[PDB]
Amino acid sequence: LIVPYNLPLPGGVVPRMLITILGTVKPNANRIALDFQRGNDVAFHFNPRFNENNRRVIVCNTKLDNNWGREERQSVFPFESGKPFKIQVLVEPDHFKVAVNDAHLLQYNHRVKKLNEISKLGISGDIDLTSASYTMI
Ligand SMILES: CO[C@@H]1[C@@H](n2cc(-c3cc(F)c(F)c(F)c3)nn2)[C@@H](O)[C@@H](CO)O[C@H]1C(=O)N(c1cc(Cl)cc(Cl)c1)[C@H]1CC[C@@H]1O
Repeated sequence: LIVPYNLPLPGGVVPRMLITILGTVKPNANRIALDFQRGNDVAFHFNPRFNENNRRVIVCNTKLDNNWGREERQSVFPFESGKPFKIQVLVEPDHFKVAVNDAHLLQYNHRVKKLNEISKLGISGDIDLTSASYTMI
């Protein structure tokens, strides 16, 4: 698929919804972003950074009224330049749970409460996107 890519989430998200993003990281990747949006608000921004002060970090945040909130950062970094990945975002009642390549990575508590209005997933950055889909577990 072509990046950037928008995946509609009609009627938003619900607990037990498993969103699977498959792709390959580009060989000289700098950044990747998943943006779960409620209109212009970003309920959940998931942002692997490959070279922030010569380190790799996962930055997560929410954007409300076009303002970024308090970042939640994780140094566990499962992505590798040039390699195929699977990001799974499992919607739970109180958080998003992220697993990469079938290993738990992080949880992000719901700041945006209206899950049934989080109706788009934006996928951007330094990937070849293979597929973006969801199922109910
Ligand atoms: C560059 O801005 C990022 C935010 N971001 C990333 C992308 C993005 C990522 C992709 F992978 C991608 F492919 C793409 F197309 C677009 N779009 N927006 C977004 O990642 C946001 C997450 O908090 O961080 C922003 C940030 O870099 N800072 C920022 C942070 C806070 Cl809280 C407040 C403020 Cl005003 C700026 C830093 C300056 C000093 C701050 O530490």
